[PDB]
Amino acid sequence: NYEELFQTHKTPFYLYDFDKIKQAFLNYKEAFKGRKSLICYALKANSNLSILSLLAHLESGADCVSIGEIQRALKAGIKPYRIVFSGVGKSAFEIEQALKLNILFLNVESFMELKTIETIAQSLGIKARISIRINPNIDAKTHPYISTGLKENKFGVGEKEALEMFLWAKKSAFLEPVSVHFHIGSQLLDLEPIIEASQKVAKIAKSLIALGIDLRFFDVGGGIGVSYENEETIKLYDYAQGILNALQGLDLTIICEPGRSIVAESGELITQVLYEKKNKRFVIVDAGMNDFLRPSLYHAKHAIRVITPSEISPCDVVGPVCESSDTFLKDAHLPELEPGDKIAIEKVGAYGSSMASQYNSRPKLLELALEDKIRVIRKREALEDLWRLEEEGL
Amino acid sequence: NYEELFQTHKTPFYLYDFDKIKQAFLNYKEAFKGRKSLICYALKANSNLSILSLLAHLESGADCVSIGEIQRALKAGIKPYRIVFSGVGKSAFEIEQALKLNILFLNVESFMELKTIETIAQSLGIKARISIRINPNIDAKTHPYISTGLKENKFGVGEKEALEMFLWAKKSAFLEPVSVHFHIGSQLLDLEPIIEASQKVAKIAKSLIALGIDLRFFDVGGGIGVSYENEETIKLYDYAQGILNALQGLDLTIICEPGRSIVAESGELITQVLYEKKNKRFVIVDAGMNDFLRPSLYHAKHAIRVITPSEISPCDVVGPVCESSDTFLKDAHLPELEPGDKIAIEKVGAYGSSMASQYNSRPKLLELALEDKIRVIRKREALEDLWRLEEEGL
Ligand SMILES: Cc1ncc(COP(=O)(O)O)c(C[NH2+]CCCC[C@H](N)C(=O)O)c1O
Ligand SMILES: Cc1ncc(COP(=O)(O)O)c(C[NH2+]CCCC[C@H](N)C(=O)O)c1O
Repeated sequence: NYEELFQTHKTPFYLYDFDKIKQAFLNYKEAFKGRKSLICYALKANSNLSILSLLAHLESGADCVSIGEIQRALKAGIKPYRIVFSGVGKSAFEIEQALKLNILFLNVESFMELKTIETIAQSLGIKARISIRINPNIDAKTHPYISTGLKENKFGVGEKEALEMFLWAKKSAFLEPVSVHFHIGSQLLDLEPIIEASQKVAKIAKSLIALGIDLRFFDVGGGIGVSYENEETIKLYDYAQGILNALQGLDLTIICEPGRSIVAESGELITQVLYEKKNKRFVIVDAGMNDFLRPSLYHAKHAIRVITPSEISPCDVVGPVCESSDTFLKDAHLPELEPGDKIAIEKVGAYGSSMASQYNSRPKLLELALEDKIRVIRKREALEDLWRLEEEGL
Repeated sequence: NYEELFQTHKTPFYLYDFDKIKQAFLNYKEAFKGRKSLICYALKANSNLSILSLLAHLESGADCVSIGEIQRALKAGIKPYRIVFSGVGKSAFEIEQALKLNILFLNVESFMELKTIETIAQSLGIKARISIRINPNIDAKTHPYISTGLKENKFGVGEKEALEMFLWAKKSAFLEPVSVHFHIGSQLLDLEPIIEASQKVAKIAKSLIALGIDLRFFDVGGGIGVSYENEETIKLYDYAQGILNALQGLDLTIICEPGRSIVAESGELITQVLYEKKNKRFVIVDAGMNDFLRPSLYHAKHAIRVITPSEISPCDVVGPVCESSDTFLKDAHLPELEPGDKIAIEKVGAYGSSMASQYNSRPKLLELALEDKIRVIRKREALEDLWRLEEEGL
């Protein structure tokens, strides 16, 4: 139905097949039937109000890392008691606001954060439910930038320190430790590191309960990778089976914070061809690194599919921005295209538009959704929106 | 005067010493007195309306890469005849709009772009002034992402193809080739590659004039690096001397498109300390990769200076965003700091806030300027501005 679409909407834009979002979520929801579980969608992947609303209708939870994400989630209909707040840098304002919104719990990453939360909870006269993120010091075997389970990283804390922090939250009248948490990385293709982390944390948890800490949740975070380059993906059946075995003897509600695996595939970046240039061939498209940062930031390769029915040769698919990092795919293989032909960059639903900028003074793109029905879920930015907040200073 | 400042403004924010911008510009303006020259500030570095206005009062020009940047420049007071438009991906809309705004010239990067411009100029009944960017196939010796002078890159075209394109623009009644241009890279510390490029392009230019092409400008682009890590910088006296010698026998107006070297130093990212965390020490600050992308994108190291008068040890300075790439400086050395202490990340005036995003749902920062006088040049974004264009879809 691309024809009606290209007639009423100009490129480049993000297009989301919502069914894939609803099905991916439903798979996590059912992968855990033999137990009580909560699937907290990691907003950082994609926080569009419309998609969050779709997830809310499915009674989804939300893994937030800022007051901004918590506000989005609540505004989209997600129940506060299904909202978890992570973050190594939550500010007093964010802490206070979260406590007043009655979310599930604050996942603390430092002892100083725990003391900060206590002071704020105390002034508000409430007992703050908290979870503690531990760094099981395990290599997730992914890209260094999205690998977070090693001791080298700023996320979570070691076992000894965690044990101390927990005891501390127990004694406090303004803290209530109710959960253990861990997240070793993103875009993970190997299930061993995850399982190893589950066992180690299940051990510390068992230890925690013996010390009086009343745990009610076991949070494994997110991290399951998608098939960007046709690689084999960690099956949910094996994932769940692994975590259930790692939790032997622990009657706790399992929590998953999937992000990428929920929205990646449903989103695609539709962009039009502007020029073809020639030893090497360059296919200049109207979308750029400001719209899609993954390739340059992580050297990520997303598939490129021609949408317009039209001699296949090697070519670099590039955008309009003035930098060399602005090329979507090096040595790609496509048929000769002409000005106006449309192509789609695949699996850009996660960390796609959420990391997008206005670099080179390019307005943020139009975002469309398909619900079987094409509707706008984010209007395109006007040129004037780029400098709206700079006008008074002029 | 940091005290009055921290009393009326909350962190994190960008602070610009405008004098440094005015002096850096004046240095380029005078580095070429023995010749006619035009300094076209590359907006991509920093397009804030206030700074562009300051540059306009100094009769500065503008190197733009989008209609958005051209509009900003014009709105800030830059004369259209001092505006040059580069870009490998200009769309028909941008081309048409530029031609109607009477800018200096369009710097074309492909033969198909040249034909596209011709068709549009023809329909508007005007003779479009154009410049042609050539790829002198020279390694600028910088970071691959900002290195653009190799044949491997999508910028410019080889000599043979350029010669053909020029002849083509000469014959056309809707094109008027008036300039040759080249830009081999950014953050360049070695003056040899630049000079080598100047000589080669000066040769092709001399050749062009012999073929009837009436050249009036010689554009060397930008690219001069700054001292991020106390390295030696290419002096302007040597830069100018080199280009003048490379231009022997060519009476042309020299054009420079400096960006970084104009604004880098004048801007600083003031951020407050939230927590300290401990084998390794982590200094958690309230600014993040969404606000300053350079470290993660280019592995760039900007100096970190403590602003608050307050045992120096090794520590990773990190932001609040959920990613490992979100650390400003690895193994930095700073005194023990406490919640509330202020620090400034140096030389972030270029490609700082212009590549900033709202990732993790964090509003764009407040930008302040000093004019000896502290005034806001960009109001901070409200939480609601993050999802303003998503509300109707909800
Ligand atoms: C605490 C916590 N929970 C869940 C996730 C979401 O993981 P995922 O999307 O299911 O893999 C995270 C992950 N945080 C960082 C993800 C960085 C990805 C990067 N921007 C990219 O690949 O583009 C988390 O921290
Ligand atoms: C055509 C053209 N003219 C001038 C410049 C500006 O160069 P500079 O700031 O004086 O070095 C450019 C450069 N374009 C790409 C710069 C990328 C820098 C990167 N975002 C970073 O270092 O953060 C140009 O293309």
